[PDB]
Amino acid sequence: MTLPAFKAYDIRGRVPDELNEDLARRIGVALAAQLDQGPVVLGHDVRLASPALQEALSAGLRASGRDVIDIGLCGTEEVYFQTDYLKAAGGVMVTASHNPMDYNGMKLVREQARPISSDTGLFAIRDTVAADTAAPGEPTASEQSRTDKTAYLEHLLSYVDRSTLKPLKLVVNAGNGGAGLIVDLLAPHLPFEFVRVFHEPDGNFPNGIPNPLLPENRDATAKAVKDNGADFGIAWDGDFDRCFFFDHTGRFIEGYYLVGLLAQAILAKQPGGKVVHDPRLTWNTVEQVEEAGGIPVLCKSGHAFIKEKMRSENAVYGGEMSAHHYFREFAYADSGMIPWLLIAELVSQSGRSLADLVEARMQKFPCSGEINFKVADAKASVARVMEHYASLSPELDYTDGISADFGQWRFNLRSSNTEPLLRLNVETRGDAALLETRTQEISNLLRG
Ligand SMILES: O=P(O)(O)O[C@H]1O[C@H](CO)[C@@H](O)[C@H](O)[C@@H]1O
Ligand SMILES: [Mg+2]
Repeated sequence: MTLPAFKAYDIRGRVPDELNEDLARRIGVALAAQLDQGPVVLGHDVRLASPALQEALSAGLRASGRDVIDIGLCGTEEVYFQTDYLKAAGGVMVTASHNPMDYNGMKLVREQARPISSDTGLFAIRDTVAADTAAPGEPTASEQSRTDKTAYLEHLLSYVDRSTLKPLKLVVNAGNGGAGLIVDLLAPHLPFEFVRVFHEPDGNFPNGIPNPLLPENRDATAKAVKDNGADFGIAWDGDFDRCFFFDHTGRFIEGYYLVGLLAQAILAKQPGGKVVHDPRLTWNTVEQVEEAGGIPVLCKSGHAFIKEKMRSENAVYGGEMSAHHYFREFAYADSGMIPWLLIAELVSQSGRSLADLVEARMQKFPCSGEINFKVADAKASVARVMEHYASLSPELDYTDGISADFGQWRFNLRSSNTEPLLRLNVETRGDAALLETRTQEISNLLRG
């Protein structure tokens, strides 16, 4: 047995048996040993248990001679921004994301908010913690509280020309996570008319744990949009590093289409830039990026792959279909705030609704949505799919699972690196009927 809470990208488990204040304190001790010189930024989400896990992190860190910058209740992206902006040695965000009520977790970064993942420190942290039986030392460094968000808010606003913004009517749905705080601090500097839904942070989640992808949660933002004649609606996950868009009809916009949209928005800022994208769904992104004068860069999905690739390529923007958007100027980190500011600016400047901006693209490259299969034998199931399609001679690429291009349609089939699952994505060249028959044909094969 190894500590179950240590995953590929972060730490998450049930408190107290998979994650607790003792483990959190040991993690702080262990993280001090893994970072270069400098202070460590700490932050936490709205969960009731999160501050105590932060305080243990801080105690272990300061017992190890690390100055601690407590930035308080915040979104994950604030930890990334402050870690990089303040030139810290690293940062930890205590966040349970959309795990159950009795779960919590941490996301860890080193200098310039570079991810710490299982193969880049996180398992080395785990191994140290698992063998650490030492007595907790006492503090030999200080903790300072740094709640000023001015630098962060100014950074967010710098992505748009505020004189070109229109008084759009925007539904905002923090899901009782933490996004409402940042919306409200931005609001005085924006002309938008906000319709606030599930706005107050409440770690008891009276309206459900924040997760806009679940249909009942999706419909609350949809309803608010349609009922209020909003221009569009934005919903966030709890630590708001993910945002989700609803057009003026209340229709949720599948994340695939936000990648090409945001890339076109950004490439009008940065001519000729590179855009990193994942291989699950591609054709639209590639065409929208080239059409906007940029260069698309294919990259294995997963935030740490995306971020490393953006760095090596100097890519201005990176987008994943699963509602993750990374920005070079934002320390190559993801933000749940930059994207909607960019979209609001695009609608304001173009005179086009969010619906119109994506409508033709969704018709031209219709996609299945990511479809998950839990199966008895992932390898055997994947082979059953590949054998069935072999006689059609698809063009195959193994960048991230299997990508098979048949000409008028393609799919990607992946093993998740964060769950024991197979994940299917299918798209076609403007053919809804071929999309359905091929999705069902593949689905039946995987379920075989
Ligand atoms: O499909 P996987 O392996 O479970 O990866 C998912 O989690 C990553 C990190 O959040 C994301 O970066 C991925 O894009 C995806 O959301
Ligand atoms: Mg999140």
